[PDB]
Parts: sequence; C-alpha cells; structure tokens
Amino acid sequence: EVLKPRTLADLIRILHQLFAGDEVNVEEVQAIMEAYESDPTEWAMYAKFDQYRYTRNLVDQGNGKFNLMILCWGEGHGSSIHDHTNSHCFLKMLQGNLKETLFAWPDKKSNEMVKKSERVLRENQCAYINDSVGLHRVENISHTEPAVSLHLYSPPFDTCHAFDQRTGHKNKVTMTFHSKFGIRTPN
Ligand SMILES: [Fe+2]
Repeated sequence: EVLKPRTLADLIRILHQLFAGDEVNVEEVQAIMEAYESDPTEWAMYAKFDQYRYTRNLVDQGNGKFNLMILCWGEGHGSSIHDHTNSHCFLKMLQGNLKETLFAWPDKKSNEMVKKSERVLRENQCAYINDSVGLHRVENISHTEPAVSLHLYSPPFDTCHAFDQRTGHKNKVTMTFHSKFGIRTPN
C-alpha cells in the first residue's frame, strides 16, 4: 500500500497524475508526499538560503494545477500567521524540523489571536492545511541548524494575508520567488 516515490522526480510525476482531474484525494496525496524519502542530492539545486528571511524556490508548476516549491528556513527563521487563499496546502519536511502553530480565525473585533494546536513536524512528515482548517504560523525550531520543506499548493496562489497576533488585523501580502527551477530570480 501507498505508492512510494524513489526520487523527487517520481514524486513530481505522480503528482501530475493525482492532480490531472477534478477531484484531489487529500489523504492520498499526503501519504505519497510523506512516502518520498528526502534526499538532499536530489533537491540541493533548490536549496538557496538567505541570511535574514526564509526563501521560496519554485520546483514545478504542475501544468497549472498546482505549484510545488521548496522553502529554505535559516537559523531561527519563521513565517507570519497566514491563510492560504482558498487552496489546498501540503507541507513536507525535507531537512530539520518546523513547529506549526495553528490559529483560529479572528472576528471583526480586535484582540489576541487564539492558538488551536501546536506541533513539531517530524523527519519526512507531510502536514496539510486549508482555510477551513485554520490559519497557521510555521518556524524553524533550531537556532543552530536550517530547515527545508517541500510545499504543494493547489490551485497555485501568489497572494495571501498575514495576521497580527496581538489584534487579529490582517494585511494582503504578495509573495515572490527567490529562485525558479534552480535559477535565482531578479529580486
Ligand atoms: Fe502556510
């Protein structure tokens, strides 16, 4: 049981099949992403780090059905609290560990945001989120080692909202790619 990709290339091929249609079986995609055993030799071309902030590195555009990308988290790097613009979002660890904090959605009223769950993603683990699940923040647990994660978003999206933990107020954020297909972007 569970089709096991032996390479990152196998995984991409399978994903093209699983997203070719109208339905997407979330638990099936998750298990297959989790079954791929992270191999740094295969994804090192995408692992382009920045001193001050995590980077987004596009791997594959999934024939318009999804975006597959690798996020590189320096020592102590973390994300804002954010949503996912009504898409599916899968997150798989490739190296290190991320702490995921799930938050409830704010009301129109201003106050402190509420944590709904907290966990550390294990080696090779694939997590899943969408807007109905909640909001989340993700961060490198380590101040001495990096983390690397593989993200799949379907449909693709290039804007989301970031939330202020103190008030729940949000701002629209346009995300950019640090590199695409192993090639640094103009910035
Ligand atoms: Fe996210």
